[PDB]
Amino acid sequence: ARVQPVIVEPLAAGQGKAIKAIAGYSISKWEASSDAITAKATNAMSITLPHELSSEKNKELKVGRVLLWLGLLPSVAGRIKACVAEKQAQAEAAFQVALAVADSSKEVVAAMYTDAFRGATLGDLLNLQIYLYASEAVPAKAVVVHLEVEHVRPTFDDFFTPVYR
Amino acid sequence: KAIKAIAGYSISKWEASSDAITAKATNAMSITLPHELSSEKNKELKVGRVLLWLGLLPSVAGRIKACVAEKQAQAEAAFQVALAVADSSKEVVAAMYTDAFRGATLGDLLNLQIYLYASEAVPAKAVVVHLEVEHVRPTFDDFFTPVYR
Amino acid sequence: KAIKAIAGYSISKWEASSDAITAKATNAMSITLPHELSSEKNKELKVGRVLLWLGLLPSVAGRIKACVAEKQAQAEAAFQVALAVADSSKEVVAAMYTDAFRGATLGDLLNLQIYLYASEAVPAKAVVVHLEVEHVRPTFDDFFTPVYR
Amino acid sequence: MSTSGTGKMTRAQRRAAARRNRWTARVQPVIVEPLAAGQGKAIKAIAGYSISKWEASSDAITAKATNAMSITLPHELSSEKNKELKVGRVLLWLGLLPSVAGRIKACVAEKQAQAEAAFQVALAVADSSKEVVAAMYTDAFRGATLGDLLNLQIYLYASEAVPAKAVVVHLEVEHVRPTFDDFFTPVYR
Amino acid sequence: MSTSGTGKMTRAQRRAAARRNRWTARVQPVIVEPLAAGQGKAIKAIAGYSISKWEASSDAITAKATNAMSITLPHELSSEKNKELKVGRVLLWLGLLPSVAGRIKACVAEKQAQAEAAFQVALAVADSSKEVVAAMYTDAFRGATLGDLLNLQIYLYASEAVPAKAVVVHLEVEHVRPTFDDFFTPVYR
Ligand SMILES: [Mg+2]
Ligand SMILES: [Mg+2]
Ligand SMILES: [Mg+2]
Repeated sequence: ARVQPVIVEPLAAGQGKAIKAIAGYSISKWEASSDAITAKATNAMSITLPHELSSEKNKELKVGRVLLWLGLLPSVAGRIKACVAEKQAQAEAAFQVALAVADSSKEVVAAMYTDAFRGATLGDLLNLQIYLYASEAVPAKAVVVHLEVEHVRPTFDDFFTPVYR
Repeated sequence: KAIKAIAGYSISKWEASSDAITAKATNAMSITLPHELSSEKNKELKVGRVLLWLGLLPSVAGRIKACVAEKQAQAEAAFQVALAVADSSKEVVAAMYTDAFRGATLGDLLNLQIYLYASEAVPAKAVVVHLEVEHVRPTFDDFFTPVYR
Repeated sequence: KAIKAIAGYSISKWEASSDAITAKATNAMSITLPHELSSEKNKELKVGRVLLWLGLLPSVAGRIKACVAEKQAQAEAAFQVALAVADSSKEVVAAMYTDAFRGATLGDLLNLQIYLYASEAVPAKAVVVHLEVEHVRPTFDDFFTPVYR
Repeated sequence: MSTSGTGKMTRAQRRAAARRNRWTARVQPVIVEPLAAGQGKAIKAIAGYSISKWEASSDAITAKATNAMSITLPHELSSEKNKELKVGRVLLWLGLLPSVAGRIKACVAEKQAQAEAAFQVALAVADSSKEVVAAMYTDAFRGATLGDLLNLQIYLYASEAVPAKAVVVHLEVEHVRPTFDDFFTPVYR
Repeated sequence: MSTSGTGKMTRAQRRAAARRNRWTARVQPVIVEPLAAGQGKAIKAIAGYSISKWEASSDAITAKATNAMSITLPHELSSEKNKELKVGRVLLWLGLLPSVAGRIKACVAEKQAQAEAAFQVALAVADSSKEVVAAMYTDAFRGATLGDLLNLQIYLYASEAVPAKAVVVHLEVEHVRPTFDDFFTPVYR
């Protein structure tokens, strides 16, 4: 097996890494803006689900792959880790058991919850939480977390509603 | 007895809370476009037929109306050029702007307010209004974002 | 000139008697679901398009309306987000929730009341309201129960 | 002619004869994709093999000391019929609090006489300093009374003394799938 | 026999029968070549698409603050006929002085209300700490009034306050090629 004279090509921020979505399963995302966090402590917000898909019609949907990355000001105070688990009794307890976790010391500050939630009611999420810890204390809105999720298309974008009932 | 959208066309809707108003007078409000589509990218998308209707408290004043037209210099005059209008006196409290805007920059509308008149003065968040708008679905719709940022 | 249901879809209807109410105010009522389908079994069934209409004494107060939405925090505000509404002033005293709920746990609705407003205060059992709802027909429908209990 | 050897007007060209020169084989370029958290890989178990996992809460560890804990299984597989069951490759990893004091490691070997000595001999070792906080006991323990394991503790060391329940640790273990999973129970008892 | 299994005199040999053992697939060796400055890659534009580039000199930036600058195009493409032109994938990178105070980053998003907020949302981000001081807005802005862009500033942050013209920044942008490039002008005016 003769060696392969290869060459790692340089990757520049935001390059490649295209992430195809699955069939029928449409992906929709958004974000919750951080609330001030103390030093080393870890807050948690119930799922900031968007009203767009609050209808019991679509709220009673299912999911699959679910991303989670974050945007922090350039003036990022040290480092922070983030994740999500089942309405964790103990706050920090979440980090002791999530499949993924975005970190600020990682080239790619994001977490991929690969199938770990596959087949769960779109509503089933609100009884979930997002946990974020910080090295040194810090303000709110100081960071934004991006819940990037995929699931399915319902029966509405499809059309408008009742002209004359 | 239902309704349908178009080919490769999404119908993005949402509402905007009313700001209290005076009686007989008619206010206006530039469009509270949804961030998700505020990207010059899709902000420069094509629209289709679109409609506006309005949910309002039951306990509400005299029958009033509302429409939408180009950034109208005269708030009241916007109702003389309005293509369709959501009347309260009518059994249909909504207006259908079919082919009226069919084919326009999703960011066009911005330079175009919405007009509302009232018989009796009335409170804020006293009534909402929804905008079911046809527009071509964009790209990302079905695929994640590069983790590499 | 009639109407039709859907494939393998049943339309279960029934009414709920009104509890007297005050004028201008609007009450609410979680859903009086039919026992026959209160079984978590079918209680976790799929719904279709659904409508509400209302029979009421002839001799009744000022024209009033009514709708239905998620367990609304604000009784009155439920009418701003209502998908369709049964108005008395209209020639059609009913609301069509076509594809509005199409596809939802038959037990979902439970966590979702119904709203009614009135011009003049009014008696109890003073008016009923029927709910014609599309939902997939379940199983047992056509076969007895094991005598062996 | 060769590369973009398309110009205008005439222009001859000649080379030279020798014993070649360039390398024998030729190049291939690539692009290492940037992977995010959890994208990794949770290799599927094998034939008729189940992967039973579960965690055990930590014990207040001290300065540079290292504790141990006879690991015990859950009631299900705690059947004499299943106790004498066989195991496959198995791994341990650990979830812990974000705010961590120093870096630390952990492994597993036969009910060690010396607790620290474990780290001098275990096949793999879940290191915190490493990107992969886990150890793979592939074939390391393949084949063994699904009870054998009991007598055989797990070892954990810490640079900075630390609290209990300060961290858990999961054990994804390959073992032959039982039979309960399927069929119900004899109505006639 | 197998590897160098060529010796002298007799010497029998036997093995054993079981369920194999070694991994299923086999190995491949490689050699990452060391690349120098600029060897990288300047991917060519696409079909009927031009890549117009140019830079903008910096503004005296402060402590940890981050400025912004409505970016404007050059007179050529500044035609109403070309203004309503479409764009493709586009990137920004930056050339700066060698003697640099601290490390810093920069991006671009719709005329942000909050200047710092930009970094919480942009698709890519030219980071100094990174080996690649640039961001790729592939399809990120594909399709858009070659004027739209105007209303949409660019953001830059610095760890250590700093002078103006302290650094430039180029913007290689894909956009449909115009028609001027070719034909001359109507002699008859
Ligand atoms: Mg009339
Ligand atoms: Mg034995
Ligand atoms: Mg334009």
